[PDB]
Amino acid sequence: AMEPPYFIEPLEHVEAAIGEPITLQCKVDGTPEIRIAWYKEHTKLRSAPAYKMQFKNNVASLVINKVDHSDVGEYTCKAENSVGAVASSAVLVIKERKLPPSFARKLKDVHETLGFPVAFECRINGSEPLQVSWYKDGELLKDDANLQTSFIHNVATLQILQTDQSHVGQYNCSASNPLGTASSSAKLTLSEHEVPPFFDLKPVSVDLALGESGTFKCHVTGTAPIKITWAKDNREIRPGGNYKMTLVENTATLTVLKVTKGDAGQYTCYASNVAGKDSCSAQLGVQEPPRFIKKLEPSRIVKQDEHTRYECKIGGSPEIKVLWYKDETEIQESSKFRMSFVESVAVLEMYNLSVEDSGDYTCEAHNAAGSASSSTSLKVKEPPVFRKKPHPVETLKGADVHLECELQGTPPFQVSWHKDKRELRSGKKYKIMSENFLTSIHILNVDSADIGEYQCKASNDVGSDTCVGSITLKAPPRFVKKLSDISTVVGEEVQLQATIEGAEPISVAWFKDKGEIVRESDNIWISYSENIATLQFSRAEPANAGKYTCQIKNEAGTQECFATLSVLE
Repeated sequence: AMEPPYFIEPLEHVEAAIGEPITLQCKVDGTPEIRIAWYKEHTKLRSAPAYKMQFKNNVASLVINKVDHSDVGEYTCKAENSVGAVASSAVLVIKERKLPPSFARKLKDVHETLGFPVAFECRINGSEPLQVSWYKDGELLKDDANLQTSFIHNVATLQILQTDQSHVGQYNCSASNPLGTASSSAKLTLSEHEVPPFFDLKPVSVDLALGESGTFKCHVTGTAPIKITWAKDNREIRPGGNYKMTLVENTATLTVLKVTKGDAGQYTCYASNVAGKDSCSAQLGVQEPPRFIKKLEPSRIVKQDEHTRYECKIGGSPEIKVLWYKDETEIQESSKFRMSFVESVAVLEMYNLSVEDSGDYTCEAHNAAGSASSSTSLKVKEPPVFRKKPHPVETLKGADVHLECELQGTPPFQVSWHKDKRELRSGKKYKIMSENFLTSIHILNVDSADIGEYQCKASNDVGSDTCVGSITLKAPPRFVKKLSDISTVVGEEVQLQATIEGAEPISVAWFKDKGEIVRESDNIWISYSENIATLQFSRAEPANAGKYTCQIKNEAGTQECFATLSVLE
């Protein structure tokens, strides 16, 4: 400060190896903003692919990326600042070296195979002319039809086209230039040609059916002899049973004779020779028709207007199908005939049952090569129902009374008649009868014991009913108030009256001294209303005096009473 640049370290003479990058340099101090230019005196160097020039710290450096004869000569570095300039020159010169032979790495041993080519090889550095000689044992090797050697760009080789037991042994490779000598040896060994086994033809997985036989068929190639063995489901297959194995000229064949259920699975063939092994695998798929695990129950019975759930258990081969057959006719999927197949469960859920849903039912599942069925027998019945309630019977004694009930439902029925908790059997007194839709009993020659209520129970396999019919006794006619006497003044009104009781079909009769009385309206008006009879006289008079007999008269009997009208004059 403040100066023209200057050299701490100037350019110096350099010896560079050809083909490799050199780096020239010098240190320069001085006033800031120093700029260096490089030269071959008679020329300024410009930067480029070949030249890499820098100036970090106070060191300026030219980097020749690869040295060649053109780079030899005189170089100049010229530092400049606004005050002045310095320049230092030195010379780049080639390292003109001369070296004896030398192997880069030992002659590697070779371990190839009889009857096949082999080649030794190594790199050898050193000044040309380099000579190379190969020796097996102590004999020098020469190129003939089978032995070949090269040596170029510093790489020596030794090739044997078809190798031979004779070639086994140690090989020496010695180089030499007029500067000295190098050498490496290595050994040749040869093995026999073995082709590891492989199956050129793989066997096919088949889906066979129970019984019939089939075959797995594969082919192997490789150096004989190839030992073949089989193994179904990872267990060596041995001769004698359902499996038979043959093999002729490398073609193995495993035949399953009578395909049972237990022949399904993985069949693997195993080949083996001195130099390796292989194996291939097929698959026997045995098809099992559907079989009934949990069948339907033979028959069943259900009430009308109900439901029931038939359910089946089916198994076998994959992709199964259930089809229900009501009397051989396919069963649709409705609210009437429900269905669902899920993991072996064939359900038929029937809602709103009735007499229409009777007869037979078959469950039909089928598959790949099978189809068995389970059939059942339904029977939807009608409960007993006493239609009419037999109007009560009111009868007289000694009479037979026929009592009957109206019946409807599903026959046959279980009819019973009871009176006062006693069961009545068709004896002398009772005559019970039970037909298709008809029930009744005959009570003969009715007495007081029979007066009462009769109870009828009908029932079948599903339901039950109680019918009721009564036997009332028909009451005779009786006088609640027998006629009484009367006596009026002539011209005055009279009313002979009695109050009557009994069975309502009643008939009154008016008499007078045995003479059948009429009802002329000069005064006479004969009647009967609301249980009272009146022989009226709107205007009494002589002759209207004497016996008057009233005779009430229904079906259970007759009774009478008289009364004397006395007309006082």
